[PDB]
Amino acid sequence: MDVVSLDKPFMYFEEIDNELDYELPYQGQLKLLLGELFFLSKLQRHGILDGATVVYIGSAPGTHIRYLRDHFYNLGVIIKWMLIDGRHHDPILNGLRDVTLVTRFVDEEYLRSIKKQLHPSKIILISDVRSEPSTADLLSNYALQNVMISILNPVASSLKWRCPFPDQWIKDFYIPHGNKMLQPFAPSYSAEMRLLSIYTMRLTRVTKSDAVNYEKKMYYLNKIVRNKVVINFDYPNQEYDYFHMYFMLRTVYCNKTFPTTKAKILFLQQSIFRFLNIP
Ligand SMILES: Nc1ncnc2c1c(C#Cc1cnc3ccccc3c1)cn2[C@@H]1O[C@H](CSCC[C@H](N)C(=O)O)[C@@H](O)[C@H]1O
Repeated sequence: MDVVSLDKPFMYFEEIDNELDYELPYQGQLKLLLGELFFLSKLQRHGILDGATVVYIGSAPGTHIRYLRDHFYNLGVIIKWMLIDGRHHDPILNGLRDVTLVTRFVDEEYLRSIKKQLHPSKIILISDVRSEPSTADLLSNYALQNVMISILNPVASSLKWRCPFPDQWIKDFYIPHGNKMLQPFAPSYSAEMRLLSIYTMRLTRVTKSDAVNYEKKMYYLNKIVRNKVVINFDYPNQEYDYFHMYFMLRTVYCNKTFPTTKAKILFLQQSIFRFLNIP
């Protein structure tokens, strides 16, 4: 891995500054865990996480969700979880009074009913629904996610967001405004990000040129940037994905006090890796 000296990783898609012509055990739960720890910790910093209800759609099996709860439960943050998926969840999510497990595929009619029963409590939406997928599969998925937002009207949302490839384009479509969070420990050449939005919902047109810009920017990220060793980075592992993870984890709150910031991140990573069974 070519060596590089960095002050900070790319945290959002907008920060990628170059492009290139495209050509771990249970790493997926680690990717989801970090991005949802990042998203929800940002909400905690804005003081809006607390007293909210997290509605997670497409949450199965959702092993990592157990860590997310226990984290905020041990911080004393009052959160109710509603996990809705047609597939069965990981049994490790059983027996938690503040976690509601719902076995159901969501449609417009059912989003209306859960809004009725949760209203007027703050809703935080996390969607990871997926129906390899075609561009029509994605367009329907993103349509459904817009429908989640227009009905549930969450105070914030994290949405699965991967632009359709330019050579499989169909039509321009619309997605919410928000910050496109980059995911460490994503698959080697995935172009998926998490659309993070805090609502104070204006839709944005996505064009075939955007798809080209996504494809080239994310390829440069996956081919060049993520294959670097950050030699100035004071950490047991200096591979970029760990440098990236380190900057996400420093936004996380802990009840425990640590002598240094590096000590905190090391503790959190050990905790996350141990629960996810990662050496
Ligand atoms: N509507 C929904 N509501 C809830 N969950 C849904 C869906 C859905 C769909 C659909 C669909 C497909 N064709 C249609 C055709 C016509 C009309 C309507 C149609 C709807 C998929 N999912 C779940 O998304 C997860 C992705 S992996 C998450 C992994 C998870 N993030 C983790 O922690 O591991 C899977 O578990 C999957 O079961």
